[PDB]
Amino acid sequence: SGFRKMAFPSGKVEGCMVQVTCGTTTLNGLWLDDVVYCPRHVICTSEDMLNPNYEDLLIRKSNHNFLVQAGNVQLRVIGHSMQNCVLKLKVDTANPKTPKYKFVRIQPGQTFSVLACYNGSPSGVYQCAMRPNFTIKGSFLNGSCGSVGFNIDYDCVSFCYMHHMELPTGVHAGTDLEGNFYGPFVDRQTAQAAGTDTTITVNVLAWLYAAVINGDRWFLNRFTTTLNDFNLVAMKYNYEPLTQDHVDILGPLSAQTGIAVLDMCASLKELLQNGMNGRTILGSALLEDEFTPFDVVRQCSGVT
Amino acid sequence: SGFRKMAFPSGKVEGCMVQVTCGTTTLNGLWLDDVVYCPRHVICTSEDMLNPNYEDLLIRKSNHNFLVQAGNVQLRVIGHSMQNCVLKLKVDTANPKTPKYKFVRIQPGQTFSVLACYNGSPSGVYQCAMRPNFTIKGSFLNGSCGSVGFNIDYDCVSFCYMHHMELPTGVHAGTDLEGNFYGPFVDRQTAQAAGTDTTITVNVLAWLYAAVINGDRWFLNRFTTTLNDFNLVAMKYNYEPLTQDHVDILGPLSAQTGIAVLDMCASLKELLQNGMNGRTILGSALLEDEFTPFDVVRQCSGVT
Ligand SMILES: *CC(=O)N(c1ccccc1)[C@H]1C=CS(=O)(=O)C1
Ligand SMILES: *CC(=O)N(c1ccccc1)[C@H]1C=CS(=O)(=O)C1
Repeated sequence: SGFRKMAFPSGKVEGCMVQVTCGTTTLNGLWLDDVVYCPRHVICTSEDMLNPNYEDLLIRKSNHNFLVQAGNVQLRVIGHSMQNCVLKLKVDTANPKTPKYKFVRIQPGQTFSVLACYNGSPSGVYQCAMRPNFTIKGSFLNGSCGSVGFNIDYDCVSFCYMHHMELPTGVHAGTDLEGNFYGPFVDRQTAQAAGTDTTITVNVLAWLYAAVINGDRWFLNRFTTTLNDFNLVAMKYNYEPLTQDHVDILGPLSAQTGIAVLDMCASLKELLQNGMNGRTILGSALLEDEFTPFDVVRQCSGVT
Repeated sequence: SGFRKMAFPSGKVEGCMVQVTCGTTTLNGLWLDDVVYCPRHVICTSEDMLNPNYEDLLIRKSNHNFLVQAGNVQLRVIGHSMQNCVLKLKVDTANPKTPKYKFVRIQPGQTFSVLACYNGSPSGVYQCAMRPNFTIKGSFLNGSCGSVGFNIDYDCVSFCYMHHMELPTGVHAGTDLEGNFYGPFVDRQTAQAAGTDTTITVNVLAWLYAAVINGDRWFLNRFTTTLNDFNLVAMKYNYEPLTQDHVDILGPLSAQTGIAVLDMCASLKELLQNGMNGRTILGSALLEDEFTPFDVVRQCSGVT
């Protein structure tokens, strides 16, 4: 019993974290097979970052300008290419610690673990979601760029995020591992505001299901609702609209707890309209939206 | 910027997690050098757990009754001893992945990362504190025992906790790695209630310092207080009394933010007496007490 905000073990990803230096700039890189992936702004000064032309800046760079250090041993760079907003550095040695891995572009609402790294040395690990405004609420200082987001399916590391920007509001933007940014963000120090940070309605329902299971049941009510009725309340409270797809995904938890998805929606509705009244659900004073249905099932069944 | 509940990388500890089977019982073990550490209740059925005499139960066991599996390779057991509430299984092979390590008995209020394991396979990792009632608020199912708590100082893993019991209230009890339980708990399925779960006042102040730094400042006030005055409020609200030692420890954060420890105490006092008024500090609707002063400094300076 007990429900915690829980990250995948980072061991498999600690073994891929290297230091990438280009001139004065030193951020983190991901060494998989004979390729090291890092943010392309490694080639930039903080002065370049106001309006960089990466194609032009890159012409001036050579294989030998990119210094890749894995622990206290340097890797020889035998090729470099720009894909979108990441560089791919081909090294002469394949990473002996390369796990099974895929690159996956995640959807908003999806969760992943982040290994925070400075100088290719991991500092800590926490769990995150891709917000519906394509930001993430991270913890990232200077030198934390090229830190990666991942999920783990038994032995296979699916990489979903590489860290790039901190918006003036202190929320975080970044790319998949094909270097395509999540949302309309660009590796440029410009006016970049995030849209409405809406609550991930399905994840809140999952997390309510997790509470019931883990003993916290005060918030169960006699009422039910419809999708259309519940959504009018969701809209008002800047909650993501709930679809039949979201309901289907909550079926397992529905079945396990024998509480209908729409009964639990009616529970949430009342929590939105009436608040918590100074009470707590799973040691939290607000409605947590960074646990997927899949995250609850996993933690409540104990998958390794 | 941004402040997250952050665990140490678990890589160094993933490499010490093995499966320990004795008869039908299979929990997790910690393989360091040529010794595998596990909870002594591995020798028990769930029927033994009502009133076990471990000395007597252990006489019936031999080196060959203890089956230790590291991945898909079995380790040969050449000796076994009981220390307090843990078994130490001497194996013929030393763990090639043994990091630098110490065993440390932590104090209440101190934080540590937990790698949750089932069948010696890590499932996830989260950050915890030793509560002032010598419980921890974990996430642990059946087979999660012998999961370990640790801190990491650069390369040295200090192990502070091995998981043993879930109290009828769904909070968790366990030992240091010398097998001595935190608090008055015993590896016996008996009436065991936790005492008053008080709030770790120093950690709340640290976490308030973390907020100020990270942009959240609404809760700063014009008022200051004394230690004796603040403590009368702490007592009322079941908060741990603040000492000159706690103040001294908050000096670095005091100095960095140029907010006096007693000014910040006056800030907290008002939050206790007036609540948050539907507002949030670092994305949390209540006062978080599972970040040490040291945890804030580390995350706000980016130690690896
Ligand atoms: C993204 C990041 O953390 N860094 C950065 C800053 C400007 C341009 C590229 C990368 C830091 C990486 C190391 S640093 O101290 O040079 C700045
Ligand atoms: C502590 C724990 O998780 N387990 C346990 C239960 C009873 C006695 C000793 C250990 C589980 C370990 C594997 S299990 O399924 O046999 C029970």
